[PDB]
Amino acid sequence: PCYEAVLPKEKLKVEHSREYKQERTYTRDLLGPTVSLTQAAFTPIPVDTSQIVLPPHLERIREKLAENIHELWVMNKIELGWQYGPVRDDNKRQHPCLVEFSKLPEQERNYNLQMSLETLKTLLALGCHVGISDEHAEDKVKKMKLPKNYQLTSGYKPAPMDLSFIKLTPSQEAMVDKLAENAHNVWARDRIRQGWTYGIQQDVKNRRNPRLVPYTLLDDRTKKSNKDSLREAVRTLLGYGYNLEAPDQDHAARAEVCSGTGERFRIFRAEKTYAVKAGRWYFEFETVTA
Ligand SMILES: Nc1ncnc2c1ncn2[C@@H]1O[C@H](COP(=O)(O)OP(=O)(O)OP(=O)(O)O)[C@@H](O)[C@H]1O
Repeated sequence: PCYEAVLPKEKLKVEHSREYKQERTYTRDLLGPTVSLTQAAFTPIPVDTSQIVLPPHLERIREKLAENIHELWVMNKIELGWQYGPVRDDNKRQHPCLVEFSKLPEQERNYNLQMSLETLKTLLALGCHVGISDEHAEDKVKKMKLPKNYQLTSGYKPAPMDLSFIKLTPSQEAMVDKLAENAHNVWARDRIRQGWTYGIQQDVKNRRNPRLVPYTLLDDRTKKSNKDSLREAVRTLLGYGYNLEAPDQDHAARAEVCSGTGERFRIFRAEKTYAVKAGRWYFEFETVTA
C-alpha cells in the first residue's frame, strides 16, 4: 500500500502538485527554486577503508584490545540484564556468549574481530591520528571491587577504571557521531545485500524494517544506544594509553548550491502595462524566510 512509503516524522497529506493555488494576492506565497530531494533515496555509503593499512602499534595492540572490549560489552549486557544459557535464544534469555573469545562461537568471534578492525579502520580513515602515550596506562590495573554474585563466572573482571576520570571533548563527541554514522551505514548495506528494504512496519518475511532509514531520521532510542556503546569504546581507546588528536572543526558551508534543475532563482514582476512613468509610488515586500 502507498501509505507505507511515508517518511517517519512527516504526515501523509494530499496537496496540490503545483506550487500556487487560489488565495488572496497579498497572502499568496511566492516560492523560489526548491532544493533537490536527494535524501529521498536512502543509499548508504560507508567510508572506504580496504586500501588503508593498519599501523604496527595498533595491529599488535588490537587482539588483546579486541578481547578486552568484547568482555567490556559482555559486561554492558550483563548490567542490562543479559544471562548466559546453553540455548541460543536471546529472547528466551539464554546464550553461550559469556565464555571467553576462544570458547566463543567462531562466527561470533569473527564478527567481533571485523567490527574491531572496522572501528579502528574508521578511526584511521576519520583523519584522526592515534598514538600510545605511555606503557604505564596499560600496566596499571587500578580496579574497583564488584560483587562476585553479580559478576560472571570468570575471575578476571573486565570492568576498567571508572570513566569519570577520562574526559570526552566536543571533538571526541563529533568523531563518535561519525563512527556511529559509519556503523549504521555498514549495517544498512549489509541488510541491503541480504535483500532487506525499508518499510513503515517491520515484516521479517517481506524483509521490511523501519530502521533502514538515514541516521538523522533514525529513532532516538537506537541512536543513543549505539552512541553510548561507541562512547565507551572510544573512551577505553583513550584510557588504554592511546591518545588521539581529532582534526580541527572545519566549517565549509555548502551554501545550498544543489537545487532542482539548474534554476538559481525565480523572478516575479507585475505586467508591463502597469509601468509608472510619473508620480510617487509605494509597495511592500514581506520576507517569510531570510
Ligand atoms: N553482538 C551481538 N550479536 C548478536 N546479537 C546481538 C549482539 N549485540 C546485540 N544483539 C542483540 O541482537 C540484535 C541484533 O540486531 P542488529 O540490528 O544488530 O542486526 P541483526 O543481528 O542482523 O538482527 P536481529 O538479530 O535483530 O534479527 C540487537 O538488537 C540486540 O537485541
